Amino acid sequence: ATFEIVNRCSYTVWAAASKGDAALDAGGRQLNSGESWTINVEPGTNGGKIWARTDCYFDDSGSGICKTGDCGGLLRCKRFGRPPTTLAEFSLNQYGKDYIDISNIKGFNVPMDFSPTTRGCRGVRCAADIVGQCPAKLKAPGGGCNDACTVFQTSEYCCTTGKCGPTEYSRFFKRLCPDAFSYVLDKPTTVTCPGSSNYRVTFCPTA
Repeated sequence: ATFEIVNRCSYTVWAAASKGDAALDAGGRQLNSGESWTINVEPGTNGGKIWARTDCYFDDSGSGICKTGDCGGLLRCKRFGRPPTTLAEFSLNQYGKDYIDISNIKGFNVPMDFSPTTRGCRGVRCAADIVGQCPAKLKAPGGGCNDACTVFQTSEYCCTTGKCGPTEYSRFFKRLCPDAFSYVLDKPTTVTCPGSSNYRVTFCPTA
């Protein structure tokens, strides 16, 4: 499957792509404002994620730091990033279908659109000003808006018993972005696409 990753933000982002225990394609790349990066994701990939990282510094070996979404200090991510991270999530070729979603379960840093470039399904978007409106206790100093689990580490926010309800914090994310997951047991906003669809992830689709 092909993913085109487009940075429409006025600022540089460092895109990342991983399935948690391995990079997808190169795993990461700098995207200046307007740049597009095309990657190839193996069919059958389960639990892949794409996200943006902000305010990164990397040396020549590809080692450094980002203020959001850092994946163990690497330019080319092999593992998932540090919250807060708006997440494009996908599982491909699962019994003939692709499944895609956007999630705020790990917080929000950059607005995102996640759409097929092939026919058969619709895209999803979270493009509200979540950082600007972020509740005081969820604000991340390095930028972004943390989820409540990351901040408070309770069974209720993290849903660690498999039983939890919505919270004042999850409802904030859900109000601003109804089409993204706001907590673990949120009513699913997953979109079903034909197996082997292709996609575009656009950072700052509006702004």
